[PDB]
Formats: sequence, C-alpha cells, structure tokens
Amino acid sequence: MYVRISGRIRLNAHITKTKVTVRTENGWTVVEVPAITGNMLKHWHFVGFVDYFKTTPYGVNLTERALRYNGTRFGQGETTATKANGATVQLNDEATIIKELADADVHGFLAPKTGRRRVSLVKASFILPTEDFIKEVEFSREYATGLYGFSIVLDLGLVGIPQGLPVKFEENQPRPNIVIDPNERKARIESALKALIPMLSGYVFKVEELVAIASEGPIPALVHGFYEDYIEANRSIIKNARALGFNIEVFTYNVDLGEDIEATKVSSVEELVANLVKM
Repeated sequence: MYVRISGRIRLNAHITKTKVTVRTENGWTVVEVPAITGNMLKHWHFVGFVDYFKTTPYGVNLTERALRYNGTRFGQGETTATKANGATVQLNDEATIIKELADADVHGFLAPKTGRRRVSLVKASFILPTEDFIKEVEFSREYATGLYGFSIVLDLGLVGIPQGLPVKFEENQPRPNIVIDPNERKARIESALKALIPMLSGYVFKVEELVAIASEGPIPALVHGFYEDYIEANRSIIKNARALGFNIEVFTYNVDLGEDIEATKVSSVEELVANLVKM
C-alpha cells in the first residue's frame, strides 16, 4: 500500500538538466553538479498511469487533459474541469474532484482559485550523479553518460481519500473517508503500480540497481541512491524498522543488502512490479 524505491540509473547519449550543489562525504565539500528534476520520472509515471487506468472499467474517471497526457491540473483561475466524458466537474471540493478524476487523485492537483490542493501520491526526488561517481571526477563528458542516483515514493494508501478530510465522524466515531468504491480504489492502485514499468523503462536510462519496500504506513523512508552508502544505509533502516515491529516486504535488483534481511531478488522492474501488484 506504501512503496518506496531507491536506486541507480546509467545515462547515455542524450530530459531537462540543471545545476545543483551537493555533497560528497570525506570531509564536507559542496560541489555543483548537473542534475535531472524528479518531474521527469513523475511525468512518465503519469503517462503509464493514464495508459493503464484507461483500460479498466473505470478509465472514464480521468480529466480529458490526461487522455492527451496534458498535466495542467489546474489553471490558476480554473473553477471547473472537463471529464473524459465531456462532463463538467466542479473544483470546489477535494472529495468530488478525486472521486471523478483519478489523475487528480493519484498525481495530485492545484486549484488556487477555489483554494483546493492535493499533494501528489507519486513523488520523485532529483536524480543526481552519485557521490562515488563524482570523486572519480577528480568534466561534463562523463556526466553526460554516467551514474545517477534516484528515489521514488508511492503513498498509495491515500488513494480515494481527501488529504484535507482523511476521516469523518459519528457516532463520535472516526471512519476512514473513502469516496470511491473498493474496486475502483483497487484499479487505481494497480494502475499506479504497473505505471512503474514505463516510469523506469527509458523511452537516457538503464536501471542498474534498486531497493524497493512495502507498506503500510510511511514505514521508514529510504536513503537516496546518490549516497555511496545507500545500500548499507538501507540495510540498517530496514533491520531497525523490522526490529521495532514494522511489517515490510523488501525487493532487490542487482543489490545484496545482506546477512540477513529477508529479501526478494528480482531479475527486472517488471518482476518487481509483478510482485507488488500482489495487492
């Protein structure tokens, strides 16, 4: 229900690149390095989510814009949105918006004219050349190909649930405030997991290694693949969180993690995804 993934990609002969400053343990040196916004990966998750959610019985619960992969959700002065239907949806009430529009549910929205906001359930940090790939430099050249760290977070437990009103009451008794039936909820979650395949495919990108983990509450967070450290760091986080009582499925792709985290080696992203869609 809650998924985090950290790992590394290799670039090749080719995407918005910008400059960031970063460190680089072994003393503290701040170094300006090229980087790629997480929105790259979020955009591609969003295309696949649409492509997978389309084909479900619910695929009509999408903004018309999402069907052309247009992610303007919403304009600064917009008060309505057109459903893939052609129906009009008021942007008044997060419950209504997310009930009708699964792209706003899963990928969030902004409606400043009505004062409504939903943080995206799909998050992606900056993609950054590795602490250890820097250091080997001791320069573009190498950065244009090169080894980049990433990190992704999927808070899928909040699908169908407004963030400004997660629970409703009476008789003085809190209930989760879920505004879509259980099957649409499920279709939306599977689609948000299967969308991981094109989010990570390429289509500039080979996935070299990653660590992924389960649910069912913000669990713990992972260390970003940037750190030379990160695999050992994630080992510690995981065996500590397990020791404390958190229940956590772990999956790995070309990484060891070690002796002995109960883990599950996969041979590909597809296989990871396949494992996740376990519901």
